[PDB]
Amino acid sequence: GPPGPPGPPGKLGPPGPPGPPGPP
Amino acid sequence: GPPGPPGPPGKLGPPGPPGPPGPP
Amino acid sequence: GPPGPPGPPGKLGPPGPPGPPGPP
Repeated sequence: GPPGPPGPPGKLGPPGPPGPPGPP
Repeated sequence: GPPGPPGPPGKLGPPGPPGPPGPP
Repeated sequence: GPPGPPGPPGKLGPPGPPGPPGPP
């Protein structure tokens, strides 16, 4: 037999880091 | 022959975009 | 056949949290 297909995709990545501080 | 099984899951996705700036 | 390759990478993650307030 041939190689199997690629597996399922990986999980959703983590959330991004917090945004910048707001202005004065 | 039968195809092989699907492979392992992919890598975890990359971290998301940084969040928006805070409030004033 | 052999097991397949690892799957595609996961989706990039959600946006990060909003940033901290600015100074008063």
